[PDB]
Amino acid sequence: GLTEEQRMMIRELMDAQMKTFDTTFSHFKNFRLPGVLSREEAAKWSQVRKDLCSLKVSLQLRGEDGSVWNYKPPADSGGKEIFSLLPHMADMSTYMFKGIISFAKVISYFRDLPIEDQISLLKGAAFELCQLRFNTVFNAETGTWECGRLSYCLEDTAGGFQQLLLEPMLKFHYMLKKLQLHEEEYVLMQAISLFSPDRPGVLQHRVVDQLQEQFAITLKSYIECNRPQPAHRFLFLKIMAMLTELRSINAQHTQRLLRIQDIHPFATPLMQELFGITLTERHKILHRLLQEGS
Amino acid sequence: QGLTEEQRMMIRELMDAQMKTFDTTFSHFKNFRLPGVLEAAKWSQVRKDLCSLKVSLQLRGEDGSVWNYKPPADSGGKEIFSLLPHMADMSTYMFKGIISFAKVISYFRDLPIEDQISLLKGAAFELCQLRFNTVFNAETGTWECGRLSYCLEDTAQQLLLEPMLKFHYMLKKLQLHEEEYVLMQAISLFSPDRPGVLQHRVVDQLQEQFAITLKSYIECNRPQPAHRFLFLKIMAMLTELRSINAQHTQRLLRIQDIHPFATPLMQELFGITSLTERHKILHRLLQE
Ligand SMILES: O=S(=O)(c1ccc(F)cc1)C1(c2ccc(C(O)(C(F)(F)F)C(F)(F)F)cc2)CCCC1
Repeated sequence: GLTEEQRMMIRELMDAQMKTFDTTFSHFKNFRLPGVLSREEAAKWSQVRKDLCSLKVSLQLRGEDGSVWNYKPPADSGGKEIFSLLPHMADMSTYMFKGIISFAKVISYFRDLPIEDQISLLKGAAFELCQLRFNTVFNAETGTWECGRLSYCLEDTAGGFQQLLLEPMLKFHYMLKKLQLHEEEYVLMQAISLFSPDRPGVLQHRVVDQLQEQFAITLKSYIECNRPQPAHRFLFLKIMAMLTELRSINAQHTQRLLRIQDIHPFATPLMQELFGITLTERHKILHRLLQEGS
Repeated sequence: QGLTEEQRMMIRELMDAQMKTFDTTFSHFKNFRLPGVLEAAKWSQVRKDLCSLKVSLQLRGEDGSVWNYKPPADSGGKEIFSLLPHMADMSTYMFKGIISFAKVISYFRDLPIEDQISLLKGAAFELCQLRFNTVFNAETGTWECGRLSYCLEDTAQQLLLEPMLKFHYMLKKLQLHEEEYVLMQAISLFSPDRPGVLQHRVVDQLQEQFAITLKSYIECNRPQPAHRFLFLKIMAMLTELRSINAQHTQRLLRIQDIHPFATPLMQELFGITSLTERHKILHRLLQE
């Protein structure tokens, strides 16, 4: 079956996932909520509306007491209203990014890298590890991310179905969920994406590339030992292609975030560091979180 | 894994091409036809042509329901053709997957369009059989195609007479890995001697490379000397597959003659009534 070194690798990543992924979102508190009650620059606004409306969600908050608060966003009719969920979205993103930083911090193979390379791997993979973790709480039947007492529900349109799948970020979630991956497979995907030698500012290419290869081999070997079903043929290569697709979604998402941020600033200071909104000097929060213990 | 990095990348490209284009669970095979619920020498040969490849059909609904179809026992008549429209839809679905497979390969993509057509015309049936072998259950004599199953008619060991059936039992017995099946598909796809091929030298060179990669994969990844002649056994299976292919084309053409059933894509692949002009659907599918 799997080697002892492989069984230890899976155990360590799994232990790190459980210690740093709060799946019930119990500690997600003090977040902002939406309120109770030219030429050429108009083309920027045209793209920003396309960027936002495709990612449109309604928010549900179930109280411990049994009560339910529901927020339905406004339909697109002008400016300012389209940005109502952004402060909340930035807060959820920030809480998720902090969990991802903690995940990387507990892993010995990441801990033993120079601080600058820790910053560069985190900068390069944060969104990717966030999407992987969010996929585990995605309900593909209801088009809803189920975050404990918080729920994010995809806004139903006249297009589909077919219209929602036109958004690569949404299609990724349905395509990844269809694979019915195990916790071990998701965690090995996070490890693969985290240890990418080709991220900007990475100096220790060889060490990172060698760590990535062993996570990839461990994944292939895990699949071979646990997936004999004819449903799971080529599962390893499907996962690898999904990771390649996630890297592409990531590049598109960064450019999309900058466009929204350019006309409507919303990004938190941690988000501005990870996304490059204006190495140890330009990433103060990251450096501090990395110096702190877990 | 004692292969060249090139050889390792050649396998990776074929494996990638296979995962992208082989719907192993047949989940996208939908909207197919089903048998309804309701000169003399030509008809004599056609009866012999169909009777041997007789199958029952099983369809398992997601709800748990089972629909089963048993074919008629000759007697007439046009009833011997009851499963052809379904079969034409299944082959057409398989053929589209084979075209997509070939399209993702750099070695194939880099060849002139006319040669892409000629290779696809020559190898389509062969690559389909190779993929069907992977879903073949030699114990139950059934091709397990997701929610569909094609079960061989127990008439009445006598199946071994039909070369198309003997092929599936013999190939299955070799217990090949995915990598070996995909290298088999490449060897068959890149056949230089196919009718209408121009670049014989280039195609021959590519085939030899795939064969050497297959040979090397076997030496390095299989317990030697138990698998001493596995490469040669695979090469004999391919030779037998080529003769099965020539026979199957003649068989399909005889059936078509007296009972037209082939879809437009099948008509182009098999030569049923300027290489781009005589293969319009294929050209479109390769240009997409
Ligand atoms: O390849 S199979 O395992 C296959 C399986 C399901 C399936 F639906 C189409 C193909 C199988 C077979 C191959 C070709 C043909 C036909 O080509 C022929 F009748 F014209 F010869 C056609 F498809 F036209 F009917 C019929 C049956 C079935 C049994 C022998 C091999």
